[PDB]
Amino acid sequence: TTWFVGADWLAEHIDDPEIQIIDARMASPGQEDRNVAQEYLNGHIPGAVFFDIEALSDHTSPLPHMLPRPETFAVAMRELGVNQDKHLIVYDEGNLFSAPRAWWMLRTFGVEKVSILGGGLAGWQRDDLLLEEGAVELPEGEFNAAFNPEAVVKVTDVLLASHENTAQIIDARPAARFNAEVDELRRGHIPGALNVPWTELVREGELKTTDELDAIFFGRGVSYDKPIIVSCGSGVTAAVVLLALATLDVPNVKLYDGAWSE
Repeated sequence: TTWFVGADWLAEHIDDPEIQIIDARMASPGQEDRNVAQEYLNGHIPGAVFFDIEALSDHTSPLPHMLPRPETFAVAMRELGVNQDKHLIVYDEGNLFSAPRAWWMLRTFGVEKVSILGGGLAGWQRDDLLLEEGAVELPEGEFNAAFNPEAVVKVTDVLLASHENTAQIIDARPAARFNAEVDELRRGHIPGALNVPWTELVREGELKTTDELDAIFFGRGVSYDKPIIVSCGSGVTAAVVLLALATLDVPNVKLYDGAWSE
């Protein structure tokens, strides 16, 4: 199974009404030197509305990029004019750093069909398709509160897993960050956590090949025999490991949104 779509196809459907494009680009933290929103205005796919993962996080939380309430989301999604019942196509810069997160929230919050644009934006320009400028203003889109609990685990449920190694806990952070201590656990990671740098599943704006993934996981100490939980640390890359496993058809993979009440 593949969750991506090529530019060639997206272009041949740029006008298709059952489709809607979502620009999910965003800066990596430690880069408040960027203005992702602006960039969007300066250039973006035609029809794409800005999905600001940053301004969609629960700000109440001490921890970053926390999932928002199902209603706070439904508001945002409605102003932003996104329609919960169309086939959504998500995309980011081309680094596949945040499209997975966006894709995941949209499904976690009730959108049945959601795909990611292969190669993201950079792949789009490479195919020499033009951009569109300025803010997009569509009407309010149909989108009411919905939520799929089976997508997330609690701090509690992760406590068990980690305790009796009943579920494998994966860390998407990059090696160099897995053992330092610059985020807030053992050496910065959950006890028993297996490190799987998301970057190793990415090949220019999209996931490697089934086999390439199958191998990366195997050589990282991951079996498909017990369940997998992926925790969020690098802020948002976690979703990439999720997507990569979903592509391998692994079932019930859950995202550990971080340690916060409820």
